[PDB]
Amino acid sequence: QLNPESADLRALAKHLYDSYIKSFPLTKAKARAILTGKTTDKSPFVIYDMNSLMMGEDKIKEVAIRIFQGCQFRSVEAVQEITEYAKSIPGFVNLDLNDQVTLLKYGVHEIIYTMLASLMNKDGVLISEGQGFMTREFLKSLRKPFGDFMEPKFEFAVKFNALELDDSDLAIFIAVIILSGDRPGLLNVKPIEDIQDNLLQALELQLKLNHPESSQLFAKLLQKMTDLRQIVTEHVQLLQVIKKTETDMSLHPLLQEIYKDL
Amino acid sequence: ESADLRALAKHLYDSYIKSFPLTKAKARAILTGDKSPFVIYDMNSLMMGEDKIKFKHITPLQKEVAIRIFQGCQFRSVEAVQEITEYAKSIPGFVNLDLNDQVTLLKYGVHEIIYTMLASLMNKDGVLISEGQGFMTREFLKSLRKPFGDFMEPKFEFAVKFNALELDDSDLAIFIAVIILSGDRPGLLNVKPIEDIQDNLLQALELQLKLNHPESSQLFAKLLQKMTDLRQIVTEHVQLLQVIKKTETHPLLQEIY
Ligand SMILES: NCCc1c[nH]c2ccc(O)cc12
Ligand SMILES: NCCc1c[nH]c2ccc(O)cc12
Ligand SMILES: NCCc1c[nH]c2ccc(O)cc12
Repeated sequence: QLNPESADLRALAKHLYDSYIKSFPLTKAKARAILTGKTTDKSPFVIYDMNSLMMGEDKIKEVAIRIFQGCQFRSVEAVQEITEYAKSIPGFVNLDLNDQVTLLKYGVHEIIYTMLASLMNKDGVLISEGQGFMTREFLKSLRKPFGDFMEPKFEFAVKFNALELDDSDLAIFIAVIILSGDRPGLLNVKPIEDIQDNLLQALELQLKLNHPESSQLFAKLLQKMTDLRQIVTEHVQLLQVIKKTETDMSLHPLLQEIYKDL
Repeated sequence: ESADLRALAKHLYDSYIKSFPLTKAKARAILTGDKSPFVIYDMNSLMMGEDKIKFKHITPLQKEVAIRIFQGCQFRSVEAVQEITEYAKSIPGFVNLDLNDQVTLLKYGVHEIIYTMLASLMNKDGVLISEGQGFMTREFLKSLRKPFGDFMEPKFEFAVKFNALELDDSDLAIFIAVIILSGDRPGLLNVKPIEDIQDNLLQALELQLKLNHPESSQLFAKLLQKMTDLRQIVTEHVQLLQVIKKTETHPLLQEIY
């Protein structure tokens, strides 16, 4: 059975999950409870058109740009959460300050789209802490540029959600992503790889124990990292376009600094 | 079980040795230590290299070096494709798949495999060309004009990082098969058998790296992560290709590529 070595890995899995719950208000378990009608109290208001969109603010706490900006500042909130979660990853705060920054700079968006999948199903995405639900079709009819921002996310979410991962799995996977090491401009790579090595090891045991009958889930989850990269890139390229077409629209500095050379 | 896996690994390795002339073991021998390859470090080196080792299979197409070099890479990649295609057919289950899916897997998998194996022929200083009879330097490749100078550079960066895993032919053989059986290629008609085979290949690769590298921790994970680098190198490559269509200003030859 489990021995000294694996015992440490389990403790690490437990630690990360505990921190995950403490850093992210809307977990996948809650998102799913809300989406699957496991309630009467958790049911969200649905926005599927301008009609409902209007009453949206009248139900939950340029429309195309309005929505974009909302989602734009939502990312900023997420960065704040992910950053707080990173600090809890053993060894992360002990790394060179500059590396901590590049790791966050390049890891944040891949994490945002990973977790955003938790709030999606083929028809839409939860919003405003789960009080609302904006349909995929509405978002796709937005307007020439903006109508294309979310489709890639939905595409990924459908595939990713197929893995049926839960919060305890994600917490470790999210940690692995932050501690990459192949990130552009890392001053010290070895210490970072040593940590990711331990996290990868922890994730592997977690998926084994948590998904016994799921053959090679580990390899399958790791490969998803390529889909995330493409999502990030398309998104960035899309911003560049909006930046030129919408000269009056402003971008949050935190997000602006992250996009720099992404 | 664990036996069926070792058998699969051995099978793939044997098949790999028969389909690929220049193996990594050979390539490494040459790159390190009796008959030094002809080195091409500049214009004159190249000039002599053409009538020397006689990799005059590409050049014969009756000027400019950057263009003749790029075109040469093309002639070689086309040979690679046939070699990969042969190898693919040895992968248990591959031929029993829908015919269109087989073509689809090959169509989208050869580029990723080409760069993977290309790493076997490179080091931080250069790449082995024409069956290893040559060695074109990394600096001479950058010194090339227009976007031609930035074509191989990306591959070199990949190679340097990829080679650090110190995989050998028996490891690469399985890895390459895993790449081919990717059930996320667009247009596939029946993803199930494909994923079933890859799952089986992944299990084979995992055990292989466990026995072949008891020393390297989570090697399996690191190799899988490289599949990301490959996709990026491939998409990035396709970009220089479109951009290449602005250096033009045979019809049957163009058809071949
Ligand atoms: N990077 C902007 C995409 C994004 C991140 N988090 C989100 C939440 C809701 C939404 O509609 C969109 C988003
Ligand atoms: N499930 C990860 C996304 C997430 C975490 N906390 C949140 C709070 C509000 C929200 O809309 C979304 C989130
Ligand atoms: N054999 C390494 C592939 C390659 C890159 N550039 C080349 C130029 C000529 C040639 O024969 C081959 C190549």
